[PDB]
Amino acid sequence: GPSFWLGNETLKVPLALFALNRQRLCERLRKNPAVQAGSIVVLQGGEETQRYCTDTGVLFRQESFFHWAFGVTEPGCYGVIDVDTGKSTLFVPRLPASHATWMGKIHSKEHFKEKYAVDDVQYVDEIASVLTSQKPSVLLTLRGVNTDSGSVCREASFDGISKFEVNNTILHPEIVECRVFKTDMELEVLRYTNKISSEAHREVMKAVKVGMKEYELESLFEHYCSRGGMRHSSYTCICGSGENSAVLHYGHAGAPNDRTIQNGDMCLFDMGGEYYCFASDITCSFPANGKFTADQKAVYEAVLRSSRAVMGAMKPGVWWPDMHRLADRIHLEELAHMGILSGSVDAMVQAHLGAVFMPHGLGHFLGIDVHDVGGYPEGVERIDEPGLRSLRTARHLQPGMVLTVEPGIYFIDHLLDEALADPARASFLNREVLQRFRGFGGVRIEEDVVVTDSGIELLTCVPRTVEEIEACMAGCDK
Amino acid sequence: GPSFWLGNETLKVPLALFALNRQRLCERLRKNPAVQAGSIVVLQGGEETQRYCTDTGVLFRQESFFHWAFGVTEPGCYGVIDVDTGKSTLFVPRLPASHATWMGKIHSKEHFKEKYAVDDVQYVDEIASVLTSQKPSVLLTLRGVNTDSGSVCREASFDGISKFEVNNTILHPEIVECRVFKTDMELEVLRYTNKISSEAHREVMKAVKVGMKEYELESLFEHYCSRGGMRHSSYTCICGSGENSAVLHYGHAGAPNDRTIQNGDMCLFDMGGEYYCFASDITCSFPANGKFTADQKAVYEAVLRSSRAVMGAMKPGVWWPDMHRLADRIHLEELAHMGILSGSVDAMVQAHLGAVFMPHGLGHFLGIDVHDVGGYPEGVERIDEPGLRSLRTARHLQPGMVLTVEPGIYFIDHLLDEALADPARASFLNREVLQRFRGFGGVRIEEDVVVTDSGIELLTCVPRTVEEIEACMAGCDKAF
Ligand code: PRO
Ligand code: PRO
Ligand SMILES: [Cl-]
Ligand SMILES: [Mn+2]
Ligand SMILES: [Mn+2]
Ligand SMILES: [Mn+2]
Ligand SMILES: [Mn+2]
Ligand code: NA
Ligand code: NA
Ligand SMILES: [O-]
Ligand SMILES: [O-]
Repeated sequence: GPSFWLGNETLKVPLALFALNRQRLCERLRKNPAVQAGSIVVLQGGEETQRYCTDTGVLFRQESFFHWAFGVTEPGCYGVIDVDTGKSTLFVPRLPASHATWMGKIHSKEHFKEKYAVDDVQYVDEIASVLTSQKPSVLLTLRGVNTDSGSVCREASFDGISKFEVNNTILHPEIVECRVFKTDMELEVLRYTNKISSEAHREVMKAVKVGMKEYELESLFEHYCSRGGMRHSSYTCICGSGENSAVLHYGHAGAPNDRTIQNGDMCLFDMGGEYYCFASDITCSFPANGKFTADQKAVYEAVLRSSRAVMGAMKPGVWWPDMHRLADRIHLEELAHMGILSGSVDAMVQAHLGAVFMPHGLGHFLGIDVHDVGGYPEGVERIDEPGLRSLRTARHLQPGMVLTVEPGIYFIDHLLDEALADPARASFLNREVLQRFRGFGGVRIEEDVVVTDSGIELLTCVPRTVEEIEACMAGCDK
Repeated sequence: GPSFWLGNETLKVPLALFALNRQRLCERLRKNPAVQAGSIVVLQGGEETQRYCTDTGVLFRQESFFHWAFGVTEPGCYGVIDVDTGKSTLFVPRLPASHATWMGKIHSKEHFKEKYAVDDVQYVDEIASVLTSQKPSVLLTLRGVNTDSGSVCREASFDGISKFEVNNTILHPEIVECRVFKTDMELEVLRYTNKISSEAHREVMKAVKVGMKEYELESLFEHYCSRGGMRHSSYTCICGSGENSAVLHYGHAGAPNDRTIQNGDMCLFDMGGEYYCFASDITCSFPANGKFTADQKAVYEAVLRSSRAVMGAMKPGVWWPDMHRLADRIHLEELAHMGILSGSVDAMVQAHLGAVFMPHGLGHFLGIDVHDVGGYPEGVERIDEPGLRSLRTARHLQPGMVLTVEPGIYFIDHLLDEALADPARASFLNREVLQRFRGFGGVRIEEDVVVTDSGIELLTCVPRTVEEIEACMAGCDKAF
């Protein structure tokens, strides 16, 4: 069948990928006792937007659930799926003649049917008439809460929908659950996004020089990715140098990658391109001047140790919060070896000291969204403890899940000062040694992995050992 | 005073630029007989957004009026200006402690006061109390219609605003009129955006090779611009090759710069970086293989002729629609000299034949928005004729306006076929020559210019003659 392709060496993505997702969704819905015979899933695609009140167009990126189900890149569409038969219908805008002048060819409905390999295509203005003819029992629409943003998903609406029976509770948990488990076709796309993003990270490590602005490396990364067919990034590039490497989502408008990289700084670059709305998320940490100091090597190798320990322990049935605590324990052991900490590591763990150094979650589901859906389905509770409460899932691992593994150690003044004021934590901290690390920034090492039947598959391929990184930055051939 | 600067060779932009805009707005409002003593301008800044229901953040770019007045890059702010005194107060978010971990330093109010050179800084949740204490007569808020999008500007609102008298009609036309006329400080920024975008266009012409995808050149352009501190483009890059060069806003999600460039194609690349929310908009047209054919040279030089004629005629007092008609006439003359058209050019103009080949407006105001505000203030009407109806302004030129000059000639099948079906237009077209230009695409030559006291200043600096373009594509130093 047809494939999405941007030519050159970009990945050909079969539209069969989305057909399989529709089939999988129907199979889940058919097993749901609340689902009535003759139900139709109704999804509404994203629409074109502009900046504020201006006519400045924003490049359109499809809504993630709609993309998962249909792979459609055009704005203004709807898509429906008959649950009992799996039959798919795409609804496309009926365009005015002037579109031909300003926007491009006015494709026929048959063109879209062949392009997307759906069973039928109709115009958007006919959706009520078409659905009416199908005599559905109920329309299943999308409404639920995203557990990372707290936002409510926007349910489909069209002129005349009030004449139908509509259910907006059944679908969301079911389609979320399908998205949690990646098909082999989806994994192929995630291997490509990781390949290109990994290559771009390597080019960035080779290019970094003292005196550059952080945004120069954002620029280079996005150039490499967009040359590889990625018009979008998965999230705003985080290019933190020096003390900014301790700022977890650095790079947003309020802190816009505008610092000059100085000799002796650590760099923490968290960047990932997006291909056909599939994410990647990779973090590389390294010295700006290409040579780890003793202190930098010690912190860096501590995070390398926890990274490797977590990846090695991951397999079906492992509880993700246990991986987070494993990383905590390793960091505390290493910080104790360094002399930053003293005492019983068991006692440090009881006092939640790990969270002073890693305040974020160990890692998260990744897919069509970088912080992918389904981390906290009904029955899965957030753990109300430092560090763990920031975990984006408390689930047990199963084959087909895709996770980031991103331990880090940071020296964050307000967390350190808090710990130093607390007699339950202060006795573990050696102020005279810690002082040397004030302003160090931080290290994060982030890999993307897939859970397999017996372990994991690593998607990411960047230099990771101190020797590998220094060789890469020194411009060595291999 | 303080400046916005992204280091290296980027432009230092004094925050005095925005103080001058606030002063100009106050001066204009003080002269407005309907403005009450003790009025305060109240603007609401943009807020950060995410993709749909996800937590995927969208890089925040400030709302344009708020930017014009304050230059503030942070989301979630408000800004007020006392009309009678000119005193400015910025309201910033009161951030949670966790911001320090995830987002960065929690800057003090004094930090923002020094950064933006405003008179006072307060937290946003205190806006009702602060304004109550100042005892304003009226709050002047922003509401009006953008004449390019048809959208209504978002009026400021805050909890407790219902306790104040609010006027939402006075401000919009006045602040729009201030934006229409660029200060010398604003022109410095527009010169920088044009410099970097021009250089990026030159790099693209030097790099293009037959066999590339259009999006590879979009990628190169944005790389050059972002290396120069332009994190955003002014609009989505239009990289049309072959027949796609006849599609005016090609490059959007539905037609995403995904064609392979072929030998013999013309390229039409309309791209412009944005620096600190100031736009650029430049179009370069050239042969993909670096050598104009005779047919390509003829079409290209027709548009070069109208470009230069319009630039030569522009000065204060000139009616912009007259410039559009001048370009139409030149295109028709040259298409006749090429043998594509025959008969009386005067008759062709009466039949609106120019619009078949240039269906869009000659050019538009440019500023903080690429299609800048104020093209159609009250009393200025849109002309209901082919081509002219797409003009984004029907104003007379005055010093300080910034305009694009962007004539083009395209071979658009449904427009050509309409003309051939119309007895009033069909006889002018010579099908035996025209057939050769089906699928040609088109040529557009777009310069950014400033209206001066007596003429124009050209901002754009790219190769324009056939000889200059072929030299650029052959890798010649720009000085040559
Ligand atoms: O937001 C998160 O979960 C991870 C933590 C480090 C940056 N991204
Ligand atoms: O929208 C406009 O007015 C111009 C016409 C060509 C592309 N941009
Ligand atoms: Cl013809
Ligand atoms: Mn990351
Ligand atoms: Mn991540
Ligand atoms: Mn343009
Ligand atoms: Mn333009
Ligand atoms: Na293992
Ligand atoms: Na070239
Ligand atoms: O991350
Ligand atoms: O343009």
